[PDB]
Amino acid sequence: MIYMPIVVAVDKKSDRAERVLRFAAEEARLRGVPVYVVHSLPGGGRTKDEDIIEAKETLSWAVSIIRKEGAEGEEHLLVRGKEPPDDIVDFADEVDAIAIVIGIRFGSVARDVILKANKPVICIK
Amino acid sequence: IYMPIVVAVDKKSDRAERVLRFAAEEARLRGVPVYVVHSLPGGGRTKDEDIIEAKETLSWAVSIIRKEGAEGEEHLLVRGKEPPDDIVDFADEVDAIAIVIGIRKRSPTGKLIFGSVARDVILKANKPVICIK
Ligand SMILES: Nc1ncnc2c1ncn2[C@H]1C[C@H](O)[C@@H](COP(=O)(O)O)O1
Repeated sequence: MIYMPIVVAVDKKSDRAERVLRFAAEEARLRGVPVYVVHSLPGGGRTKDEDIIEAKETLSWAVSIIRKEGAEGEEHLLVRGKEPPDDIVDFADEVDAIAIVIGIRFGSVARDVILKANKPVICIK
Repeated sequence: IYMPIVVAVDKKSDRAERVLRFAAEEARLRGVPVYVVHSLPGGGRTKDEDIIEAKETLSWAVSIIRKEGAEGEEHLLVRGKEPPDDIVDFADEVDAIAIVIGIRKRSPTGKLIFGSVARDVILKANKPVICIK
């Protein structure tokens, strides 16, 4: 009932995101836990409704990948007055993640997640 | 053929142990071995002292891996190469599922800082890199 999920941070649909998702799904599957797929937006006046729609499509796509890979997945759109890396890091701590999976190209978001996470961070090319 | 977990270690510490423990669990879960690697420049830069210390760390590290219910292998790399490149090339050579590495390193004042070898490994690796604090 109480598991430690794999947290995967997704920005957009891409081949890199798929690779990140498939690695995450294999971890989750091996450990018997779900994957939590996260996308962060600033909210407040900074977030349009158009932004929420695209994020939701990306997340819906991401979770379909996880599931197709034989893992349980859940979508979490974070709209919290935060920037992505703090959101990802705070989220991972809030759900007691086993690890955070992110794509790298570092990239600004990735470097702050690497440096600030209190969890293992798994970097996928 | 298996794809091993590769884990890089420098010195014996409670931190290196956290890295080994995570690497060992990855390996357990996947039914693969852990390859413990340590890199040394060789030639004029490496003293016998460094070899002996390297070998003692590797042995200690394999033991931690084994204690955690995984198989370990010691791989001391002495190739005239800089450590990030050694680690990255080795992981490609062995077709690792992932590299596990400690991203913090002690500065000369005793304070842990973001390691530059670890940083370079994360940036250069072709394999997934699992970053442990
Ligand atoms: N806004 C937002 N929400 C969720 N996940 C994100 C966001 N921006 C980037 N990312 C993820 C996408 C990659 O997996 C990783 C690298 O971002 P990089 O910018 O290349 O460092 O961070």
